[PDB]
Amino acid sequence: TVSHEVADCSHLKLTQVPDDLPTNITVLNLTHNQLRRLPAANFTRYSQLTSLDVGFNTISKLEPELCQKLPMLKVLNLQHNELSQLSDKTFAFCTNLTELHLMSNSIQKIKNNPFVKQKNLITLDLSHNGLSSTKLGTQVQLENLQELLLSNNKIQALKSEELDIFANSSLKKLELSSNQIKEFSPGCFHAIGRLFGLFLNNVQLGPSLTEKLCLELANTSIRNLSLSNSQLSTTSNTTFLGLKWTNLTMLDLSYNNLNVVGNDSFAWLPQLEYFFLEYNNIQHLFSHSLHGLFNVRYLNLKRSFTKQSISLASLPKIDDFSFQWLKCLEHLNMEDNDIPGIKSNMFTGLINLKYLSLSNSFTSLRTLTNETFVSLAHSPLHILNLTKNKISKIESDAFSWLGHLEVLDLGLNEIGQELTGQEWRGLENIFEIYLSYNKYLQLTRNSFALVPSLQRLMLRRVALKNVDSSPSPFQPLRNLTILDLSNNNIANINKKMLKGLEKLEILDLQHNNLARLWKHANPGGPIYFLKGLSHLHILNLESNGFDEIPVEVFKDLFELKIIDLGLNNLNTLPASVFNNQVSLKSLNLQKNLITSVEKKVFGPAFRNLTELDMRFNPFDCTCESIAWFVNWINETHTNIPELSSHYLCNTPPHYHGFP
Amino acid sequence: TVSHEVADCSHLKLTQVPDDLPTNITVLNLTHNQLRRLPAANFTRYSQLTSLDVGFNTISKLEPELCQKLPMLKVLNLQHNELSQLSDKTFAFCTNLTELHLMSNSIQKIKNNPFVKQKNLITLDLSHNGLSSTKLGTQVQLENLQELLLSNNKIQALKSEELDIFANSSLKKLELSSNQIKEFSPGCFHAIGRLFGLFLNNVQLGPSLTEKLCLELANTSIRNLSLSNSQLSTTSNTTFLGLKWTNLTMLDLSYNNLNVVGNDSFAWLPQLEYFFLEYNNIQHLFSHSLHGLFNVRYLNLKRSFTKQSISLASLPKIDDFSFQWLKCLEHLNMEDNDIPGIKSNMFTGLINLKYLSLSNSFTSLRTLTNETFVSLAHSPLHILNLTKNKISKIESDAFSWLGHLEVLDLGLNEIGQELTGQEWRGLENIFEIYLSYNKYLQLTRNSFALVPSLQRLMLRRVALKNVDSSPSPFQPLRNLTILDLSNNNIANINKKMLKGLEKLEILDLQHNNLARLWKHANPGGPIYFLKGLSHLHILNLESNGFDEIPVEVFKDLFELKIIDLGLNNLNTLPASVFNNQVSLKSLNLQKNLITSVEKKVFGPAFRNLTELDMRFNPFDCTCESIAWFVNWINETHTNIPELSSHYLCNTPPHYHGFP
RNA sequence: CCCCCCCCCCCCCCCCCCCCCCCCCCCCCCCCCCCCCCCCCCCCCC
Repeated sequence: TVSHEVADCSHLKLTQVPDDLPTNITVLNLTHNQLRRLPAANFTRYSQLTSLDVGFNTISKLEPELCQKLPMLKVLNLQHNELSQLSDKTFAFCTNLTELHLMSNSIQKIKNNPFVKQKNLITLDLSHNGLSSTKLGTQVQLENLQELLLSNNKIQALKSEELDIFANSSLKKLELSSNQIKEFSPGCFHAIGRLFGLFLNNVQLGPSLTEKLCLELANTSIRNLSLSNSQLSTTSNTTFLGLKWTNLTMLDLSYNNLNVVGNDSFAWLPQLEYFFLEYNNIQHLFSHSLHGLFNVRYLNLKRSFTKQSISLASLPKIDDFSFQWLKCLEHLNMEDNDIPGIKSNMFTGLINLKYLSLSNSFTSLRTLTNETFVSLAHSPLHILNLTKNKISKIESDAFSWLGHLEVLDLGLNEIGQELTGQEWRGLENIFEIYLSYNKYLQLTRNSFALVPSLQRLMLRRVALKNVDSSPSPFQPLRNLTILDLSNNNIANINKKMLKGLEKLEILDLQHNNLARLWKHANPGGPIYFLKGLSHLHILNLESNGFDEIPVEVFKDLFELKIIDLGLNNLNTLPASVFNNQVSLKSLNLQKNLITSVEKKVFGPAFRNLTELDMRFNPFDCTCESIAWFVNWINETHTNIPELSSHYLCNTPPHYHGFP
Repeated sequence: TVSHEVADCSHLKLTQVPDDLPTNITVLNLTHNQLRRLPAANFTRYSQLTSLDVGFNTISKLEPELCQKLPMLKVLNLQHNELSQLSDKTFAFCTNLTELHLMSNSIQKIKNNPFVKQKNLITLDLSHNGLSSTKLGTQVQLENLQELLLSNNKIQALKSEELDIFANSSLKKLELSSNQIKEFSPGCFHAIGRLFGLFLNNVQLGPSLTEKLCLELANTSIRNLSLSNSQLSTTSNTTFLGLKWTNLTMLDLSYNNLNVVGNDSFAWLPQLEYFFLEYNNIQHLFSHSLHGLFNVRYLNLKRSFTKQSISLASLPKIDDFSFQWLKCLEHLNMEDNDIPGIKSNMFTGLINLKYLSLSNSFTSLRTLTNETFVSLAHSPLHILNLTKNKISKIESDAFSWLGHLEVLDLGLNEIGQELTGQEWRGLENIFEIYLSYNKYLQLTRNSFALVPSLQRLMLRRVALKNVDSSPSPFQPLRNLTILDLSNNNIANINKKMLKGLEKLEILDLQHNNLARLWKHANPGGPIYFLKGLSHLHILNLESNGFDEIPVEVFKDLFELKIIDLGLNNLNTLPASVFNNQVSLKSLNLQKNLITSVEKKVFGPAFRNLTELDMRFNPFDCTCESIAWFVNWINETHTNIPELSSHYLCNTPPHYHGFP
């Protein structure tokens, strides 16, 4: 049991408490053990404990003397025990506890008054118990109790007198999840002095019982009310009438299989700010369905509509001016839906929208016409997600109405076209554009001429074509910092492609075909496309098939810190190639054909590093090529993973396999 | 001008005849030179010449004294000269010549009698001349002349008196190709004593002029008659009436753009044995169209039918019982056609067929039903070709009627199915089966159980599946000698796949994935699937990705002569692996990772060879690994191509690039 | 004999990620052949 400040005995197969520990220990963890009983005679030495986790054990019963030896104990964790018997003296001397977790204790019934003797308890948990009533005592106690759990119990009814013991208690979290509760008594929730949160998740209520609960919850200080997986199939206008007299701010209806949402149902929630309806089966949405929610600031509709069926083609249709009431909506999630498309008035009325997500939200939004996003003209949208919508074509002025757009994601689509440059018109504040994993893209001389403020440009695995045009397509991108052109099988690159991009920091060119551009036999000479990038930090050149590196390629990367050259065919490197890399930190040369590591080339590179990866290289165990390398390895501070497992010699055969 | 027995001066830019040659030279070749004139005063030394080729020169005129110095001259080759003037004395002293080629001499008119003085001439050529008449003299000469060319001339008519000089001459080949001849005179061909062959290729005759020619050719000893590219658009029953009185055996109508073949047209050729109709545009074939050809032994119909057109879908249709008259047909070529398919009576009546080719002959023969080849039941067919017919499915008993089939070719198709084994039923005499370049094949335990006599089996690039069944699919193939399983990406092979195939000689397994089966870390041990093949001769294992070879793999290949292991990842080979290869002749190890060549492993292999290919290997210039190799290279007889260009050292760097 | 609670260990299935090897298709470049066209120089014939 290793212990420097806290003691851990997780999965150590301990049966009895250890007797050799420092006296000043604060936390004693004995989880996942086989302690049948816990005598208090062995806790004389341990008198400074604050947290005592004895969960996941076979403890049957305890004794009052246990708390005598722990006067400063604050956490008494008894998760998943066999403690099914409680008495007044069980927690008598214990009064400074701030947590008492008793989950899966198989407690049947609270007998008289076990929790009276403590008053500073903050959190109490009784989940996975056999309790059938919520009574926890006779008189009033647990004044400072903030949260209480009763989930996974056998409670069938809630009586007012059962919770009368909390007449002066502020319950910030009252869990009643997974309870077979079907009856509500008048004034049951009014017994609690300060009620802030309810969680009736996985409780089969139904519209009638939900309406009764809403009526019973009227005129209280409730703040959060979650009804997840409540089997709330249908909603009526009077279902949430009782919530009018409250100040509810967060509501949840997730996984309720809500077949139809009623008309003007949520008119009684003027103070609602957070709304959750994900994973539902709404078939039709009415214009006045969302009436009265003019204060919500967060709406979640992930998979909130019914999925398409070939039997009837029942596509969930959203009526026009549906969101005209959500004036204060600022975050809208609508992923994993099957909406037929965007109409001329689908998003009208959203005057505060800031984040709209439509990932996999449409059955087939193949063409982005200039009138597709007309409804978002008055929405100051900043981040728009359109991934996995099977978009195949983008027309001119597609995003003309999104003047405030900053982040645009069009990846994971089938966008196949040529960027004429007018597709991005109207994006005066765009910063990041994602176009990776498309069908095919064809760049022109003015593909990005209308987005001079762009900073990120991801074009990974998009089959780039005509990137070697005489005018560089990235010339207008003066503020570009991150550029990704990987997995495009790029073959020809002009030497002026990256000219003028002094602010470029991360450049990815892995999984391309640029071997010919660096060979000295290339007609016209080697292509030096890595000149002037004084601010380059991360350079990735994996799987480019390079056979030789010209001497003056890295002559300008003074601020380079991470350089990747793995999976190439490098065999020999010219001397004085890493002198300019005075701030290098990580070097990657795995799976190459390097045989000699000399201080002529790797000297300045290995001046001071943090990572080094040259694992799968056929090194040569010779005094003129490996002596300096092993001498540097002997005394250094750089981290070399798998140094003795993969840095192996191949030649000569006398030293074949020798590290 | 190198010369050991004959003299060659081809493209040597010679202007005058050389004067330093052996006297006993027999052949003097001066082709492609710039000899303006050929004086006979320089031929005093050369008196033993037999063949004198002065073709492709600028010779203008000759003198009779030239033949005086060459009494034993037999070939006087004067191809492509400016000799446009002839006289009686030009070929006076020349009498022992057996060949006189005068093509492209720009001869306008034969004046009086230039060919009288010789009588032993055999071959005479006058192609590409400006002759307008066939007169070659006044009296009769050239008694022993066997062939004569008049192609590419300016002849417009053929008169009987023009060829009267051959009253006692046997012309075995009379070329009149590319002649604008439009008039035929009576008795023109009867002047020649023995006429055996005519070649009117590329002569625009037409049906009427063709009929006139046939009438004029009646009652002669003609044997071959070719009318290739004669613009014979249409044929009538009376077109070839005149050929009845002859004994014609070979006829040609190739490239005639024959739109329609007449009914009962060829009834006048009872002795025809060879028939050519390739590259025609026949649209409809009648049942009685081929009547009277009961003696033809070779029919060619390559692209003899019109191609399909989307405008009208005019697929060339063949009437039933079309070939019922060709009783003696033994070789039928019908490639590059667009026949809709095979009917129930397409090939009925062919009782002597031995070779049927249907490569790219059908528009879409997708399914080979059991009734597809019903017409071939009575044909003793031996070789059948069905390549490039886009066959996609084969049913049971497809080849049940082909009991005499020996070679079957089904490659270059889209055959995708699983071989249940009944597809080959009825092939009791099959020897070779070609199935390469199909869509996908799935083998079972009894895929080839009905073909025990098979000897060749090509399955190259067919995407073989389930080849690793517990019963080897090749078990019934006891007589199998050549097996091809390359380019199938085979991954798993059982050790008993080739058990019982002692007669296997050529085995191909290149472009597969068998690296795991030979690694010593493979669960269950390495797979020794090359045991018992004592008669194996050619072994091909290219691009299998092998990393190590178990010692006892080649312990049984005593008769192995050619072994291929290139394009693999071999780095080191265990000692005593090539001892059993006592009859090895060719070793291939190119593009591997071999670094050391030691006599422990390569000793017995290099005992006596003819070829060695270890070019693109990273050798190691060390006294313990390359000294024996270079010593063996210094004194040996094996052919090592590109020894000084690609056998280069890579390590140590002091000897980097040194051969 | 029954219903539950753990700790340890051994298997089965599914999903995700990564590595090795290989095939097919396509892209970039180079080389070797065949055909056609153009241009330049020189030598002849009518």
